Amino acid sequence: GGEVPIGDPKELNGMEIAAVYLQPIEMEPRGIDLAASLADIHLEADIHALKNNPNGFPEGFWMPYLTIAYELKNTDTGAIKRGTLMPMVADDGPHYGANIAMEKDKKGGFGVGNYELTFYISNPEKQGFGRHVDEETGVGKWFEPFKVDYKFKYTGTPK
Amino acid sequence: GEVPIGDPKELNGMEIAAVYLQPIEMEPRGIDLAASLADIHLEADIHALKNNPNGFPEGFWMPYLTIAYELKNTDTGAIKRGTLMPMVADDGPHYGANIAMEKDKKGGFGVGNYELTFYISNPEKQGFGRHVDEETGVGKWFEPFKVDYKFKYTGTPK
Ligand SMILES: [Cu+2]
Ligand SMILES: [Cu+2]
Repeated sequence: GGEVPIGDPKELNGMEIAAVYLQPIEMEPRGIDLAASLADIHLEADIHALKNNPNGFPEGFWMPYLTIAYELKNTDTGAIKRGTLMPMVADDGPHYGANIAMEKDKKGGFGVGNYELTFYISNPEKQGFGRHVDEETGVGKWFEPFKVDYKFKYTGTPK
Repeated sequence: GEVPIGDPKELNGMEIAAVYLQPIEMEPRGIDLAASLADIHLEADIHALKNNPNGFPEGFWMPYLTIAYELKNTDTGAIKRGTLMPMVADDGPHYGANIAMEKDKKGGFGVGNYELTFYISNPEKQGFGRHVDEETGVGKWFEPFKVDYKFKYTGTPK
């Protein structure tokens, strides 16, 4: 396989937010995500700090402890599935990801076609990650929860 | 600013350094010791080295670590333990905790010679995953470990 971009990256809320997919990945620990042989893609959100990030993250750093829900809709068939992307690390660094059955899903029409993808992103405080707020070392308030949308044509597992 | 604690350690693909500074105010409230009750903010500064074996780019903050500390005054014999919590300041993410020194009601945590230990477990304990396929996979995570520092605490810098 290879790494396929999904729509255009957004710059929002002090972050660059891109979506990509690749071949299904084998992940440890076993059992917390869909096994590679049962999936058709690995969906990733690639989210890093912009310059002048208002929450203290240096430019280029991965944004950790985000809650990222996704909804994937085939607009041709109407099929919809949702889940949460989980934090993990690959050889090129940390990301948020999930293995997803597409052609292999028999409970809907998740075959080749036109898709709408939405990420629903909540800030790190939802997971109990802290921020300094004192004058001397403090940072700005976190963004409120938000959505980003992408449209893309799915043409099959990277093969 | 920040006072260095002993000398940094390089292990398991990470640079592990300790510093302290004046107490800070953290949100959300009710988790970190309140600034007025504390004498220092202790930080563990943990970043990837070159060729990190778990795929983290050089210089990246190492996230999802579980970290406890033990602080021992070697002059008095006083020892306290706690947990460092992940948070972000104006100089980026770290693991930190406000700590009562002079203001600790138990006594024995004043100006003096100290030993500081961190007990660190890997991100998989908090459910963080790793790719293990041939193309994009990375090696196994470190077993829980400790690292030790010696320093002189010269009093609260607040
Ligand atoms: Cu992944
Ligand atoms: Cu802190």
